[PDB]
Amino acid sequence: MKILGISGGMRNGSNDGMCIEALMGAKEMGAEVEFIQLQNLHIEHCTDDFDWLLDKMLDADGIVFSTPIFEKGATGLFHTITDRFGPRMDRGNNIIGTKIAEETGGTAPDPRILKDKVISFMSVGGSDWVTRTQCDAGMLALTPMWKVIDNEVFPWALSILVEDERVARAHQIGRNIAEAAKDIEHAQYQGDAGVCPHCHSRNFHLQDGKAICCLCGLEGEIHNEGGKYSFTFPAEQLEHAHDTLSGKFIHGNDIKENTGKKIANMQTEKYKARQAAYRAFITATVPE
Ligand SMILES: Cc1cc2nc3c(=O)[nH]c(=O)nc-3n(C[C@H](O)[C@H](O)[C@H](O)COP(=O)(O)O)c2cc1C
Repeated sequence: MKILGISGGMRNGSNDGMCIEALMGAKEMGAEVEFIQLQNLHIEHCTDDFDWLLDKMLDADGIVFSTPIFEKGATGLFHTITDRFGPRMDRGNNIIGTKIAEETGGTAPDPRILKDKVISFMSVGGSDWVTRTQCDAGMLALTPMWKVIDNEVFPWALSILVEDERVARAHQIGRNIAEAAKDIEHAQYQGDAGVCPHCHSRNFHLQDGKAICCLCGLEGEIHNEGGKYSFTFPAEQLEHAHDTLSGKFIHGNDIKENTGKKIANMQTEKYKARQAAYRAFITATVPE
């Protein structure tokens, strides 16, 4: 079993340490380990070393990703990696694509891409402003439907490398990812049970008559049973959940239909006239 550790913090900072401590626990379980420090990489925003990074992640049986917390969420770079997983790693599209390829004599895309995989996350912050990072982390796994093992948040963690019990927790997380990768099929989630019984998320978008889980997108109802929160949903919503094949197939077909509508709409005179007036009204300002 091959475990990859990734750190999005500063070189030789706390995320590196927690990540490496997780790698140590993974080796204790018998894993070969590798470490990638993202500050050594050049990665552009979704409109360069990304393909290299992706190849490394695809060669790993399990992944431990440690990210700083920026504004109560993961770093911009973590969000960029998530943006850029979209067109290459979506499990629905990759199943569709290799099916069309096999049936039309096309070229079989990369086998590694559809391989099952386990991943764990650690979010390390300076304070208690930490309420969005675990959902950001889940977002990265959601696209390829990698199986999350741990998804841990460390608040008040500037001095975490002298906090022995919290370092021991990174070590255990590394043991977990290693065991999980031994038998990916029977690997089991080890994290907080959360509120969403399906997602494990604690993040919700709330409107009248509809509570939406911010990770998996199930639409249902939030209950306050004396301060304890719970989340229910009609079972049929499971077909639409954003982290299932069924939900991804639906989502992708909606994108295809709506993209087709747009291409045709771009031919209309209404579209062309409005666009021409935008171009004539103003020119974009750029730095000299
Ligand atoms: C721009 C910026 C925003 C940050 N926002 C938060 C935050 O919202 N909550 C929090 O706990 N820490 C925040 N921090 C502190 C970082 O999480 C902290 O510096 C990081 O975990 C250090 O890790 P490193 O040692 O690996 O680099 C922020 C830091 C920076 C630079």
